Amino acid sequence: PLSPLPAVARAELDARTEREIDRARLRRADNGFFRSARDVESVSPADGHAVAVWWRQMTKAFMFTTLAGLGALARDYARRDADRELLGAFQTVYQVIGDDLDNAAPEFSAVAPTGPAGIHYVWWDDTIVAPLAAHVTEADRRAAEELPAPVRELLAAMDRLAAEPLGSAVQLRVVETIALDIAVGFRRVYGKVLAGGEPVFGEKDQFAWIDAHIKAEGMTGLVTDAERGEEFVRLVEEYAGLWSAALECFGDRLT
Amino acid sequence: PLSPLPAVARAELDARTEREIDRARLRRADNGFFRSARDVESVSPADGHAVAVWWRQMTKAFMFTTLAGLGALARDYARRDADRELLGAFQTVYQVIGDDLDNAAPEFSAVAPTGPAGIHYVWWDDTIVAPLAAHVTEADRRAAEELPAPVRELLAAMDRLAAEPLGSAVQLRVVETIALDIAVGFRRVYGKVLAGGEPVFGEKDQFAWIDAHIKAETVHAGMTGLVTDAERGEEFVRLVEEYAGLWSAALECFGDRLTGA
Ligand SMILES: C/C=C(/C)[C@H](N)C(=O)O
Ligand SMILES: C/C=C(/C)[C@H](N)C(=O)O
Ligand SMILES: [Fe+2]
Ligand SMILES: [Fe+2]
Repeated sequence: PLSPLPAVARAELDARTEREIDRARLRRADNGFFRSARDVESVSPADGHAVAVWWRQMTKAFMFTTLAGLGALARDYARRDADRELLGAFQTVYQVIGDDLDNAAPEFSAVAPTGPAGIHYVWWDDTIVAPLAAHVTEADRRAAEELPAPVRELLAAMDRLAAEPLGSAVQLRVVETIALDIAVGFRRVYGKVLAGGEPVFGEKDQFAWIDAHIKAEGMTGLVTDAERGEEFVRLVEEYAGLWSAALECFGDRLT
Repeated sequence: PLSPLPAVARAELDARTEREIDRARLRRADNGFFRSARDVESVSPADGHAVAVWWRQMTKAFMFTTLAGLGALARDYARRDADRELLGAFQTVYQVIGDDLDNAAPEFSAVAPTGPAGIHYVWWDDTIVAPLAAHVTEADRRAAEELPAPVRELLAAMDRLAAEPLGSAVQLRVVETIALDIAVGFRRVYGKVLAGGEPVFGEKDQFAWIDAHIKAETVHAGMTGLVTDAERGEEFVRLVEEYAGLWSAALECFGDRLTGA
């Protein structure tokens, strides 16, 4: 008979993780990616392509590893009796993943391509990466897929969270905090890509993916005893820490 | 580079898969559950309650272990480059799971309760098990929670498929072939449960879980799309054969309970 933690012990867990996202520099003010996406004057097609290829790999990994995380938790609930409040938080994970995988939310079902082309890392690849690729060399395209070390480190932790029953809770809790600021960075940055002084991204609907996301954008409800509460907090710290370092790695490349 | 098998090979796989479902005697005319559901004159509260408790546990594990099997495949896809056809088959599996977990299909959202009360095993527990449970003694309730052996072997094989990248494809392939006949059978069985002289299910809306399933399975008019080489194809067929046989024996167990002496 699994239950979530009591209400006040769960609210205490929400402050500790909000204080862990603070301590990791993931707010709009404190992370170099967000400022750089505002302050930089323009961005070369090679730089913007490389960031777009890294983002494609990272958001692909996030989608598949959060789903694997949900699966790892499904494995547990198959053998125990979760109470209805836990099942409610479980559905929430399934619904949220369904945006990136299926475009469930109305913000996405409008503009997103149908079928697999609307999976968010594919939609991104098709409408951001691909128009930029035409402006860089084959050698640059190969170089961009050799991911930098802080990007590789985040993907490595994502693969570990794919096997952890709280993995999907840890990943969604941190990524939904920062998702809005990331998509705003991208709207600035990819407006500022000029090939021959001319913007690669000129029309409005070239930003379909970025705009839908800026429009669109509790996980503690999946923590069942106080021990799991502590492994939650620990893993968020590690996870926020690596997300910050990889976002900083974006900023260093735009300058 | 990670693609499905050529359409020619996938049709051979699909034909081998229908052969295994035939050999397992899961078809409408084959399986003792469907026959018994047609034939019996009445069903006792205790017998119907027991089959419902068994079904609650079976559809719960089916939902969770298919989702877990989908998670297993996602782990692989995180580090490979699945092409669009694979990605389309992966989307489909996620959508079908959403029927039981979130009532995604409009035939279910039309009638199901919202939130976790609408998860199909919970919904069944609330609308089928509970009113039967008012008509059985506490000792009979406890006894029904002791799952017979063929039900336990099926649950255990579900647990094994929960880790297999092919698991969700295997479970949906078999279950989507028999779901209509199962739902039809439940409709007949629970239509025949009498308590005083009174039907335990005397109002149309009490059948809403079953009728919704019957409508979803009817109204609608593949999984081999997730197979990426010959070796996975052989494994697929082999696991379908195991899993189909275990469903058949578990349904035969329903049929035996409804024809007890
Ligand atoms: C905007 C940030 C995200 C992680 C999006 N959900 C995506 O699709 O990349
Ligand atoms: C009718 C058979 C099924 C597996 C249904 N999907 C259910 O929820 O039990
Ligand atoms: Fe997204
Ligand atoms: Fe169902």
